[PDB]
Order: sequence, then C-alpha cells, then structure tokens
Amino acid sequence: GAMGSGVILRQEEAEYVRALFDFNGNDEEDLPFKKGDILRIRDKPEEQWWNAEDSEGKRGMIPVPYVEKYRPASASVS
Repeated sequence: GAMGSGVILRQEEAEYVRALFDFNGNDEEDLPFKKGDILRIRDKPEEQWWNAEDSEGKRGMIPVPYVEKYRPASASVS
C-alpha cells in the first residue's frame, strides 16, 4: 500500500558559529541573536545554537545563521 504517511525529508544537522551581529525576531519558537552585547542568553560561540532570555526578554534557540562562522581551534584525540 501507501508506505508513505506524509513525512518531510530534512537534511539539517546543526549550525556551529559564534554570536557576532544582532538581529531581532518575532518568533516564539526561536530567539533573536545579539552582537556580543550584554544580555542574559547562553549563546554558543563555537556553535550557532543559543538558548536563553535575550535582552528582549524572549527565550529560545536558533542557528544564528547571521553571525561569523566559528572553528574549534583546538582539537580532540581518540
């Protein structure tokens, strides 16, 4: 029969970057990124994934695809 139930195929993994610019959003399931400003938000530098209450009082996470890529200088061993 219809082996398909109606599922969307996504190829997204995770965006790793550091906060640089500052953009505002109006999404409840997301959070606006700030430019290395002073706010209460656990923004991931080596990763574009943040989660906390920004200066806008809003809390959420986003691939902050509006910042400068971040590469982990150091490396790990087996």
